[PDB]
Amino acid sequence: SEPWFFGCISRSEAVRRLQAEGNATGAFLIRVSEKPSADYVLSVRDTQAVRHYKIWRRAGGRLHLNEAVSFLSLPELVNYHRAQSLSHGLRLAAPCRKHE
Repeated sequence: SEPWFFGCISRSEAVRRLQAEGNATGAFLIRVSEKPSADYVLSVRDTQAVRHYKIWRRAGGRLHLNEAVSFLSLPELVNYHRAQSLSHGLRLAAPCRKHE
């Protein structure tokens, strides 16, 4: 259990990160919303390609990638993502590995 918060990785680094051979499906990372505003985006290799998601906060202390997945905080929000694959093509697992 570890997403690896990285708010300094473009949609390119993440795409090549999750897809990389450092994750056997399930990898997930929490970066910053390069497109959105004051939020965080998560990317998971799922089971092959790279899937991203926008994490909208409840302005106060609660992140939710959807209207059916909200959590006081990020670390907690993920915990549920791992167990429930609802808003996720593949229940999270380990942190997105890279090459360095």
